[PDB]
Amino acid sequence: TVPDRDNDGIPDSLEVEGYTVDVKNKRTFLSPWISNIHEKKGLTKYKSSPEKWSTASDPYSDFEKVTGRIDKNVSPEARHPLVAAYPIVHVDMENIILSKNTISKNTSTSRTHTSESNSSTVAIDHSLTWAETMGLNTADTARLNANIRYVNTGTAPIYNVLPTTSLVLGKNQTLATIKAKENQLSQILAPNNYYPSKNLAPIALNAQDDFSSTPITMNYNQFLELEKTKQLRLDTDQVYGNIATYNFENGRVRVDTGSNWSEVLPQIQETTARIIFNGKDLNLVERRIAAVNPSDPLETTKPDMTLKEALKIAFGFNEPNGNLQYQGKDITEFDFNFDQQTSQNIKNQLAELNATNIYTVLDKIKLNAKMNILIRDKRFHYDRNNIAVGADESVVKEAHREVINSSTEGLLLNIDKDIRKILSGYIVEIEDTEGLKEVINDRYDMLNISSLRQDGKTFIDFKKYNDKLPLYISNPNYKVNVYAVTKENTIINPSENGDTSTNGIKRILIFSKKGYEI
Amino acid sequence: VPDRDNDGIPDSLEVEGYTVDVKNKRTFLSPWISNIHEKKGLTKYKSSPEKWSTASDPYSDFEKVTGRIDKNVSPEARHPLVAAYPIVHVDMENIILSKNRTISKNTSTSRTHTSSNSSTVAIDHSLTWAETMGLNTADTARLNANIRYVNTGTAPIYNVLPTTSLVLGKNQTLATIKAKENQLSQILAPNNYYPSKNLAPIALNAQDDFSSTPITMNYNQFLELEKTKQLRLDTDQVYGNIATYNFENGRVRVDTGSNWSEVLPQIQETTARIIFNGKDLNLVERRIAAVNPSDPLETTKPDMTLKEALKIAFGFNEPNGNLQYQGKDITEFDFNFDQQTSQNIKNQLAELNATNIYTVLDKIKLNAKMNILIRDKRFHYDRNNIAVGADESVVKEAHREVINSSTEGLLLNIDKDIRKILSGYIVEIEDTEGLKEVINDRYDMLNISSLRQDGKTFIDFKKYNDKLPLYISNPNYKVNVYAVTKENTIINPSENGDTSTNGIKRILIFSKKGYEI
Ligand SMILES: [Ca+2]
Ligand SMILES: [Ca+2]
Ligand SMILES: [Ca+2]
Ligand SMILES: [Ca+2]
Repeated sequence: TVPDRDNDGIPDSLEVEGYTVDVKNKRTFLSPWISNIHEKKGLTKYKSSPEKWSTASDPYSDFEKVTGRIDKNVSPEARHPLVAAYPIVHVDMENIILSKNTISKNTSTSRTHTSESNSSTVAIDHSLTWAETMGLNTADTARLNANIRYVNTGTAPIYNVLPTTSLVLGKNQTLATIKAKENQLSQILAPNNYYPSKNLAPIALNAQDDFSSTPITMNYNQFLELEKTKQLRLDTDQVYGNIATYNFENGRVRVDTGSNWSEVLPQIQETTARIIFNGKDLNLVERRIAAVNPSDPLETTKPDMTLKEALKIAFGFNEPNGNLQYQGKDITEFDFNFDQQTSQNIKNQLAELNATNIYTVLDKIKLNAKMNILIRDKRFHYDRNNIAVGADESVVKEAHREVINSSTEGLLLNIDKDIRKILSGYIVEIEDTEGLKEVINDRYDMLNISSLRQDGKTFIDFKKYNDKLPLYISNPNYKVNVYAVTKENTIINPSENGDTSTNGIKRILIFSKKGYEI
Repeated sequence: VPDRDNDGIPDSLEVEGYTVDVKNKRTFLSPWISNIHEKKGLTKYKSSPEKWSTASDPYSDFEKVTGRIDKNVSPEARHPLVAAYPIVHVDMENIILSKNRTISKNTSTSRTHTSSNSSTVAIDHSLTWAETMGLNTADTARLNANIRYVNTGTAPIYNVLPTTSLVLGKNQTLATIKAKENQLSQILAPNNYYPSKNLAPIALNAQDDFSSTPITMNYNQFLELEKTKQLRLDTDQVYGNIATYNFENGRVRVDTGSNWSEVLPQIQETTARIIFNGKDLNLVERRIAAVNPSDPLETTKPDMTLKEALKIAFGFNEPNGNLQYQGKDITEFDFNFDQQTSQNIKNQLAELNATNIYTVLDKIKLNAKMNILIRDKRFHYDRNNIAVGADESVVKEAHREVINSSTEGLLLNIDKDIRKILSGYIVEIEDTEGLKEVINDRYDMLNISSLRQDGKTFIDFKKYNDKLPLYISNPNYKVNVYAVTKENTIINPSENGDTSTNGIKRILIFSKKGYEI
């Protein structure tokens, strides 16, 4: 006799008005919101669409979510019916091995995003000719082998199936594509996880795998483009598999063949506001929240969502002092970016709000469906793929204030883990009492001089590239300078005319002490 | 309560007028109330009480207006009188040529429509082809291009992908691309590209779908191609199965019972078709449910006037009771009809005793199978109804916004859509008496206008100079910039051996003295 239009578990009125799940005597109770009681217990005030089995358009009912009768791998924040539960899989390549039909360097992959499937970008180690180390003429062709592992940075787990990925050497130069492995992993890939696990062995990338008798080649021009722009791109799709559903009778999560991720994903993308936020580790985290779509009755059945409330339920912002903030960071320490559509909309709101600064009317900005929003730490500069590649000199400098130990063999400093993410290496030089300068590790591939102690502190080794001897300063009246190189300022390859000196580098003074001071 | 077509909405509501409205937070299918629904900015819906889908498409009248539908269906197809279906054509980004010393040029494609979906690519003419490749009378060139699929319709295709053949000349077919079956686990929604514009395109290698035989091209053929520098891409309508809405949990699952190849024919026989190039200058095709007198079941559909169609199919509105599209009055557009449709409207214009269709617009009845072509009057078009040029005044006005000018070039703010009928610019310097020294004086040295990431056009002088700024012997010498419309651009050397820009139709776009810059 109770109204349950969408036929989940929650009665209409409850969803529209506000509700919450509460355990009393070891038993759960789906109660309506009661400020007296539920506010003190610190439960969450949920609210969903009485006409949508899943407000977020995902394979989990608003009931299964809030109630916990769901696959335990669905991310916490996505237990809220306004937060979408779907997977986000991209490929992480750890290192490459090059050779002619040899060399090997480490590679850092980071997930990317541009204003327009999940794509990741690989950065190959430029520090310590490639063409020489291998013996390459304009007639030879190089082969490619790399180690990779799939990464789920979403809010839902995938099971039976694994995505298709392609390795791209430019704008479209596809070197090899990894087939959509049918069911070669009954093992699960859950949110914030690597397959294969970190403690296990990586996946070997050896050939465009439709016929294992054909390696990944790369003619001399291709190879050179790779050397020129030490970087590959991994474009992964959304060919995830079946969804694991909860059986109300025995509570078993089994991989249902009826529910498939490709039946759902399209709907999610069309009825949610996408927000990407790099507050945790400068990594781009993407979340989707359910927003009203004015021209859609069914989507107007969804609760009204404000930008401020989205940030709280999606990424974890809170107001300890009435002031909104992440982890000790006021919302002002971040930067909002929108596509044209959202841009105009937000502007039209700020218009009808008579407000000039969006940071004040944050709880008054309405999120619609299909909105794309980008929040990123205001301290850093960002590239094409929205990756932290630098910062202001006042920032980078300040990041090296704590000088633990000064030595003629190196420096021991305590550096923010945030800042050290944007540094490419260090440059050491000697400055005579009057004018004379002279770089020691004077190579683009020899900035590789900083080691990270597992006790938080960073160590800068001077004598690394200086023939294993400390600084022989025959005159204790000179200066010892240590500059820093940001990813954006760094050179990864000799210029047009094979120049390999720091002479052409933008550096930031970090440490400048005379000889009698060390 | 009657409901013959059995689609949730009752007979009377559909016949007389209804609207879906959200109350507290629930959808209510309400009978249209003149006063209280109008103020709320709601739309007055009508449909056929005897058609589960008035438009004949695979979505019920009820599903459409209630929002209980694959959210990938176009908004205007949310209205029961606007057909929801896919429109797939192939767009080629660039090709490269060689012999079984390789010319790699960029291409531009436009979906065409003359009196199955088809497009037309144009190969870049800007820097001999037959000589750059040592091609002999008994040689053969191989074709290698990059393409993606475009959905310009109002509904998504899912599993399947259309058969499509590349063609040189009138019927010289160089290659045909298979109709991949269920290999496409991705989605092609309306107004989208496949694959996305941040993933590599699709490769055009083999001439057939199985044999590893490259796309070949004999000598005479390669010449023909060099002479016209354009190819045709014909695509069929073999789309996949259809995504259906499950009321039980709201899941959109691809139904293997319902297939677009069973629906399209119906839509095509029960709708009036309107092509309108207003938005972006491209050919946008829409279908509206129109009455078919000979057909009872079809007479069951709401009467449709031309004026109303434009309102619900494209976005036309009446600010001052005057029909218009985003500022441009309805009078600024062409009306073209196939011989059938023409006669019909000529009749109605007699029974109304009017000679100007622009007046009696709201009294013009649309029937099923009508074909209408509405294009912006300001632009010049070709045989395929593609925007190929403009009136000088329009072209000039589009450049009248100079953000900056110097000796290196111009930084203008040109309409991103207008700049689709300009192949390039001719730069020249003028003597105080009248000498004319053209800087980039070659037919294939016109591509000096790039586009910045902030959407501002920049014309580069240093490009086809000596990579040096523009030097002027006298601050009184005028600096001229001309625009070259597609219709007026040359893609090959002239009769003699002339590659100069002398006989090119140029529109003046800039002309400030040396000291006025
Ligand atoms: Ca319910
Ligand atoms: Ca619900
Ligand atoms: Ca009915
Ligand atoms: Ca009906």
